[PDB]
Amino acid sequence: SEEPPFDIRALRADIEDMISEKLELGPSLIRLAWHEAASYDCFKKDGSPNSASMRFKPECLYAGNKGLDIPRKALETLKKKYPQISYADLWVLAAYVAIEYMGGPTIPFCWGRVDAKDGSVCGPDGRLPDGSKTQSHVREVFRRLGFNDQETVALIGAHTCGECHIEFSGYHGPWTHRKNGFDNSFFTQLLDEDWVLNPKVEQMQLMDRATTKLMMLPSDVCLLLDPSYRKYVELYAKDNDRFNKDFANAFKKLTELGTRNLHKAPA
Amino acid sequence: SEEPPFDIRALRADIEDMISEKLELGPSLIRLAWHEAASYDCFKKDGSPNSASMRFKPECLYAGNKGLDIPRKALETLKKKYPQISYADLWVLAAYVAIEYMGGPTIPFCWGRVDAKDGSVCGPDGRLPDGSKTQSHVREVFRRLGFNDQETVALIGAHTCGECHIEFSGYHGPWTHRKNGFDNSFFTQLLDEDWVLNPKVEQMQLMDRATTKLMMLPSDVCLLLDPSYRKYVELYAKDNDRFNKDFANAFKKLTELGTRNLHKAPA
Ligand code: HEM
Ligand code: HEM
Ligand SMILES: [Ca+2]
Ligand SMILES: [Ca+2]
Ligand SMILES: [K+]
Ligand SMILES: [K+]
Repeated sequence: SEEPPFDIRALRADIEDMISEKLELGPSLIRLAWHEAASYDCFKKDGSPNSASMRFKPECLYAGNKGLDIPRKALETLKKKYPQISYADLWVLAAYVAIEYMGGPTIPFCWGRVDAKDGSVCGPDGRLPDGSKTQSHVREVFRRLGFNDQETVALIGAHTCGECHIEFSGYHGPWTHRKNGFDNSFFTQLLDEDWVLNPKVEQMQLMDRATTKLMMLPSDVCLLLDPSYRKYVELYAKDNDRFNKDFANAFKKLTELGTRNLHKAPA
Repeated sequence: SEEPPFDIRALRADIEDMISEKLELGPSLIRLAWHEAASYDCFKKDGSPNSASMRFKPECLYAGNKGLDIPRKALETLKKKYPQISYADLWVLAAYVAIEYMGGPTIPFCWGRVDAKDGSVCGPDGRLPDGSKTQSHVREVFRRLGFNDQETVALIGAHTCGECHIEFSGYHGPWTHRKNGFDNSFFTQLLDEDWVLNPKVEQMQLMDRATTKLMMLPSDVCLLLDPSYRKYVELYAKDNDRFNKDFANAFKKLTELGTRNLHKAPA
C-alpha cells in the first residue's frame, strides 16, 4: 500500500540472515514482540503497547522480561543499518519474519509505530502472565488485553516454538519435539500425552510420560482443564490450517494494540 | 499439672463422641486449629494466633477459611456444655483429640488461651498458604510462622487426613487412600506414585497414575521438588514413628504460637 521510509525488502532479508545464523533467535523474537504488546490494558487504554518501551527501565527489568535483552540487542544491529525503522516496527516485523521462517503464517505487516522515547510511559509491573498460574489468571490477563478465549488459545500456541531457560524463567526445556518449527504441535501434545510431574526441575512443570522430553507449564495445561479453552485446543489439534489462520489474525491484533496511523506494507 | 476450670476428661469424651458420629469432622477440626494459628507473623509478632479470632469478621470470610464454619459450629455445642473453656483452647483441644482419634500422636495439651473478643485483633488476609503455589510460597509462609523445613514438612503431612471440597477450595477429593486415618501415607504416596495431571478437575491438581483416586496439590508436590523438603519427605516416608513424634512437636508449637501463661493439663 504505502512504501515505508526503510528498505523493507532488504531489512526482511537481513532479519532472515540473522535468524539463519542463530536459529534460537526466532522464538525469542516472537517472545519479544509479544511482551512489548502484553503491557496493554484495554479498559484503561494504557501500558504503551507496541512502542518498544521495553528498551527502558523499569520495564526492561520486570521479571517476566528476563532474557529479552538478547533479541533486543540482536535487533540493535539492524536498527543501525536501517535507522528509519522504529524499534517498535522492527520488533514486530522481526517477529513476523520469525513466524514465517519457522513455517507459520505470513502475517500482513503494517508499519508506522512510534517509539517510546523514555521509560515514563512504561506500564506497571504485574501485567505479564505467570506460567505457574492457571486459567483464572490466564483469562484475566487476556481479557485485559482484549482477547476472547479463541484468540487466547491460538496465541499460546506460539509455545510450539522455542524453549524455557532456567536463567530467565526458572523453567527448563522445549515444549515440543521440534522447537524451531511452527505448527499445531503444542495442541496435539497437550491432548495426546500423559502429563506427569517432572521431579528434576525445581519449578513445577510437567513432562510427557512417553519420552520425558516434552514439557508443559501449569499455564499451558490449564487450557486442557478449562472447558472453554479445551474446545479450542481440540479445534487446533485437528486443523493446522485453522490454527495458522487464527494465530495470524490474533498475532496481528496483538501487535497492533494501542496503535494508530499505521500503513499497509508492500508485500 | 494444673486442673483446668472445665471438666477436661468429660469434654474429651464428648469431643470423641462428636467425632464418632461424623468422622469427617476429625480432619476439619485439625484444619480449624491450624488456620487459627496460621495468621501469625513471628517477625511482627501479630496476627493473634490461637485466640479463636476466626469467629469474627473479617477473618471468618477469608477465602482460605471457607468451610471452617462447620467445625466451629460443631464445637459451639460443646462450648455451651463446657462454658469455662475458651474457644481458643477448645479448638486446640479438639484438634489434639482428633489427631489421636485417627491414630496419630497424643500431644500434651496446655490450657489457658484467652479468646479474641472482637474482629479488630484479626490479622490481615493473605497469610494463609495457597495450594496452587509451590515451595517459594510455602517456605515464605512457614518461615513467617517461625518453622524450619523439617517442621514444615511434618506439618503438611496432616494431609494424610481429610479431603478437599469443591465448595471450599475448588479442589476435590482425599489425598490418601484412608482419609480418616493418620499416618505417614502422604509421604509414601508422594514418593511412590506417578503424579499425573487430573484432567477432570478445573483447579489443577494431580492424581496417581495407578488408581487416579489419590490426589496432590501443587503445594504438596513442591515438597518433592525442593531439595531440602524432599529429604524430610524421604525421612517420614521411611519412619512413621519419627513422623508421629515430629508432627506432635510441630503441631504443639503451632498451637502455642503467640500464647502466654499456659498450664499443663492433667493427662
Ligand atoms: C498464559 C500465557 C503465557 C505464559 C504464562 C507464558 C510463559 C512463558 C515462559 C515462562 C517462557 C520461558 C521464557 C524463558 O525461560 O526463556 C515463555 C517463552 C516463550 N513464549 Fe510464552 N507465555 C505465554 C504466552 C505467550 C504468547 C501469547 C506468546 C506469543 C504469541 C508467547 C511466546 C513465547 C515464545 C515464542 C517463547 C520461547 C522463547 C525462546 O525460545 O527464547 N508466549 N513463555
Ligand atoms: C502449604 C501448606 C498448606 C496448604 C497449601 C494447604 C491447603 C489445603 C487445602 C486447599 C485444603 C482443602 C480445604 C477444603 O477444600 O476443604 C486443605 C485441607 C486440609 N488441611 Fe491443609 N494446607 C496446608 C497446610 C496444612 C497444615 C500445616 C495442616 C495441619 C497441620 C493442614 C491440615 C489440613 C487438613 C486436616 C485438611 C482436611 C480438611 C477436611 O477434611 O475437612 N494443612 N489444606
Ligand atoms: Ca510494552
Ligand atoms: Ca488467627
Ligand atoms: K514446534
Ligand atoms: K490417611
